[PDB]
Amino acid sequence: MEYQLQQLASLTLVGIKETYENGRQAQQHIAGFWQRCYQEGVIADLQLKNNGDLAGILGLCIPELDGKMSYMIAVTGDNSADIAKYDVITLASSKYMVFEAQGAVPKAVQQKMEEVHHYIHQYQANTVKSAPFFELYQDGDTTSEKYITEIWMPVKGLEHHHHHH
Ligand SMILES: c1ccc([P+](c2ccccc2)(c2ccccc2)c2ccccc2)cc1
Repeated sequence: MEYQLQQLASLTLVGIKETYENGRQAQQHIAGFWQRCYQEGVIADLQLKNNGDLAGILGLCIPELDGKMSYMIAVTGDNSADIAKYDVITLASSKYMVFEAQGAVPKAVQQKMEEVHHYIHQYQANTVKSAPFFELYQDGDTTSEKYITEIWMPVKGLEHHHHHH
């Protein structure tokens, strides 16, 4: 599989986090979650705050300690007072395998996620199950078959993997 290595410093994310019973239960609600954020003007409002640390809007899957799975729609931002009643997290510094899903959203992203899922099975010691992974949506027509969604999977010690020696 094709991917790029990237590294991020610690970042401040601003948005809204919801929590679902698990990873599968989330998949049916995450679509509705996006829809509500658009409808209520949350996406438009968050886009104003995007400081461009990451270029686009994020959908982060955050694991919870009780097995639940949260999803956060967010942008990279900063200034606290204007941050207001949004949810805020610090995304801890990490290296990433960054994959590209080209095609109309969400189908292309769903299909690429399945492929990524199968691919990283072989990197058990390098993936970070406790760290958030995310989709990054740049500006563009998400219904275009040329549209690219990025999928960021955090990793540690990947240079030690025997496949790279
Ligand atoms: C709990 C939460 C997330 C993952 P995973 C993963 C998939 C396959 C093999 C090992 C790990 C994942 C990846 C893509 C979609 C869904 C779940 C995962 C999480 C963070 C970083 C790397 C891998 C696993 C368990």
